[PDB]
Amino acid sequence: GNFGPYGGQNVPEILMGALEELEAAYEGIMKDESFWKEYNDLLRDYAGRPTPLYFARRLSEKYGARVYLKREDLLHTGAHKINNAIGQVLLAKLMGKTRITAGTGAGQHGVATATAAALFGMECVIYMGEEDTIRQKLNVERMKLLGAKVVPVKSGSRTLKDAIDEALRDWITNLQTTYYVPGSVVGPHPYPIIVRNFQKVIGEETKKQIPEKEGRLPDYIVACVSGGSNAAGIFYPFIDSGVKLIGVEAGGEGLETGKHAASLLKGKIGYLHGSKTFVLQDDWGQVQASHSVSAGLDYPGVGPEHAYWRETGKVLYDAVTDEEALDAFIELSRLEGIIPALESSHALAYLKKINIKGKVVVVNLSGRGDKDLESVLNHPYVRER
Amino acid sequence: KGNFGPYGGQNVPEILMGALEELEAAYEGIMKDESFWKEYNDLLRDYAGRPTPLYFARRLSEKYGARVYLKREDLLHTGAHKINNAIGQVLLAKLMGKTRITAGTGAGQHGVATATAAALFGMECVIYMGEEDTIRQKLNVERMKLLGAKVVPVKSGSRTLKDAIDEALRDWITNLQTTYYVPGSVVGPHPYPIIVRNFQKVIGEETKKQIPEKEGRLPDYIVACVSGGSNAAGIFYPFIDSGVKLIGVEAGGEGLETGKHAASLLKGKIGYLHGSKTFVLQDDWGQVQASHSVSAGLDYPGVGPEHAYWRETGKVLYDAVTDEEALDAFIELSRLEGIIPALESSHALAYLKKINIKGKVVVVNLSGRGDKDLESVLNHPYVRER
Ligand SMILES: C=C(/N=C/c1c(COP(=O)(O)O)cnc(C)c1O)C(=O)O
Ligand SMILES: C=C(/N=C/c1c(COP(=O)(O)O)cnc(C)c1O)C(=O)O
Ligand SMILES: [K+]
Ligand SMILES: [K+]
Repeated sequence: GNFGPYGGQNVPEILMGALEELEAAYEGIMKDESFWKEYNDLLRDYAGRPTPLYFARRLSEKYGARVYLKREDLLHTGAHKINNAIGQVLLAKLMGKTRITAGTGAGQHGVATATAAALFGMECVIYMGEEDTIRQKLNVERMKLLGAKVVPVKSGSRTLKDAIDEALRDWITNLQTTYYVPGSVVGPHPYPIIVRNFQKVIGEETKKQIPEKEGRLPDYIVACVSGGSNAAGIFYPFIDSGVKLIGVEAGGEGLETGKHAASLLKGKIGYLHGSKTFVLQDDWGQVQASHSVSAGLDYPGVGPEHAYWRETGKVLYDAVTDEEALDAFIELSRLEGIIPALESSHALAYLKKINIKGKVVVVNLSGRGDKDLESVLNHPYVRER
Repeated sequence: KGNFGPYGGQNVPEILMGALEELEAAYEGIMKDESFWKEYNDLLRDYAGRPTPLYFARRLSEKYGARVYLKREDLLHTGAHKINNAIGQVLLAKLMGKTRITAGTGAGQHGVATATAAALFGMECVIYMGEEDTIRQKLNVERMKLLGAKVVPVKSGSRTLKDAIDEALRDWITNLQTTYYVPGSVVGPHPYPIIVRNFQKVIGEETKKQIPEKEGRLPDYIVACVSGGSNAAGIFYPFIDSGVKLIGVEAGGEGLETGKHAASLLKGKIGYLHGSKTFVLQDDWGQVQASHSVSAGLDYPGVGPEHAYWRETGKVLYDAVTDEEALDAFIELSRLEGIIPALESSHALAYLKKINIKGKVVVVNLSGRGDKDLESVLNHPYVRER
């Protein structure tokens, strides 16, 4: 489970048995034709894969480019999170677990997990930072209808980091019954590999769809990056292909303000939630609070596979600010009639930063923005527009 | 054409006759134009997300001892079947040279679908919506605002869909040079019921190809909710006279005997509404009455004339379920399948309790998703008492 120097299993010893059991069960389903049959049927008819690769004619006109959007917003529940949640809750069911727990920030992982738990008939307890239960209220409502318990977490910065802290405490307290479902590619081995291997369907589809429109590989693929799962999923089949892969982190109020979530660009090597990776830390090794207008990007660490891709130059990383992402959310809504997630708006904002005239650019549209409507319409920057 | 037996026609102020003649001419032109269907079908595929899956609902199948399949129109862009029609009509509007779109909406799904198609095609868009529906369907008001549409709350009459359409039709008549009126359902003067039904019948054409892959035969039942009738017409039309039992489910509101429902086919009388001769809730002096439904998209006093004709000729069977039965089915699908359905669609799902389907293959049109309904449902007194 190492990506260069990053990754590993940096956990309390009591979890080692659970992780060994998960690693064995996962290696088992890796060759299990009936796991993949059932999983792939649900991806097709329940989640709605393959998702289209949409030529965004008006965006393309505005930038002078050929811009395609990989439409993960069209999945069931409205984000790429469902790819991973169905796969892991299916695994949990096959391992004989009876209960699921997870932490969630935008609420999309929580909704995806609650959906799979409902489908597979499992008890489901979702931890969510209290500030996130307010700016992402639509997803609290969906999780309640799906039968999940939602526990607001009032400690720390009351956002995703603190929700994951409490879900991990719950998992340790409940190891007999409970499977912990990470939403991103952060966590102790084998979780980064499991999540990335459920999300790489995105890149696999893209790789097949782009020669049908343009007859070669794209020039660029752009995806937003917090923990990194939607970006790992679309990048992984293109690593070392020569495509320019660009991961976009949350620059928040600005990378020099101290109010951002840009772990690769501004963090230091450290340990978070089981991985050795880049973490926003002070000079005494204390993890710092992140900030982003996007609840899904508001997390102080990043997946170890991305730390490794950055170090080896296989993927390039940069950031855009809260205001740039808000502008891109509004622009896509107005020009293409698609309301993007505020996470994915960071990737769309980056179109203004590359020299793309004449280029074929794929943007991973990781989810839809209905959860973000109240927050965007009330934001002071948008109110000053 | 225009007439489905004695139903339908063009019952409109004379000032609309010229626009309707130009519309029918333009439509007959595109119905043969490969360049139109190439652009349209490309958008249905990549923009809207078709074909939609036909999903085997294993837990619901186990509950009813049946094989229950859901046609997943909830998975379209914007979350309902309305986008099939909105993309096609705004594309036609563009081809006819119009620069502005107008419509009325109740659930707000047709409003959002029309607004997204207007945004895609660079047209001005003005949506009318009854004030009551702007409150119980607030999520869709917010979506339309981000899409760049103007949302006009309508404060007259019963402040729901019938009123909104009245105001959109007034706006159309005031703006006939620039503006294309987009109906959301199969109600209206000819050629609109045929246009709408012909954009929605992709639902049934897909279903007709998908169900042999899953069962090796036609289903025993196809069930869809009906107010205007567009999603039901879309899924039924390719199965007319096939021997499948087709069941349209109207809104029964508080009860077919309470006077508080929207069950036009079951309890209306012949009348004229919004251009069509069809079944309309009215008193015995010919005055249209206010409809009621817990579902904003079913809360309308008329029904499409093709449905009046299918009912009279027996080609489709019609019934109703109550508000409380629809709420129960809303909660049920959410808990059992992890799919939160529109409250409109929940009427069709609730009807699975009303027939004997043991050993039967049943397709239900899952016409939209229910995120717009969450706040209303969670605060409904009957859900609170549960
Ligand atoms: C952390 C969460 N969401 C993350 C997110 C992300 C960023 O997560 P990854 O860096 O793991 O893709 C991107 N797009 C959407 C629509 C998302 O919801 C959550 O739902 O708990
Ligand atoms: C009237 C509206 N909606 C109707 C509706 C209906 C009933 O309309 P038809 O009877 O035209 O399918 C069914 N399902 C969904 C998701 C709907 O939104 C509207 O959005 O304006
Ligand atoms: K981060
Ligand atoms: K009706």
